[PDB]
Amino acid sequence: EAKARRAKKEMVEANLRLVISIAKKYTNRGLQFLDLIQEGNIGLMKAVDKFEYRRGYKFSTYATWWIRQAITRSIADQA
DNA sequence: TTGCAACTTAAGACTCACTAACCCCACCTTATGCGAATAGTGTTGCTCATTTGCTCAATGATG
Repeated sequence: EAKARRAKKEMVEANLRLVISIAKKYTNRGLQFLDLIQEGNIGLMKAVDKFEYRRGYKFSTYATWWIRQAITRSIADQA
């Protein structure tokens, strides 16, 4: 279990540049920036929880959906 | 001679600036879909308190 968590932390630590890169889009919707980066961090955590590698795709395309889920979810109910 | 307290200078952060009044305008938005859950609300059979109209009931005042 601890080994698996080390792997998952390691992957998240890889994909932070992805999450700020997508985080540039929806900035000025009446919320602050680091709220977006943290929500997106949650979203990529969930995307790590739901990714499989034997599918054969690049991780980012699958991850994108969970990130927009977290962002648009968060600004949606935090209007 | 060399460290060391002591004095001197400079750099930087914070606070702070009259009193009252009147008039005007400008103010802050984009996934879909699905099921599950929940809140709401709808219906109904059934209470509980509260005001009036009214009757008994007696007792001294009056015929």
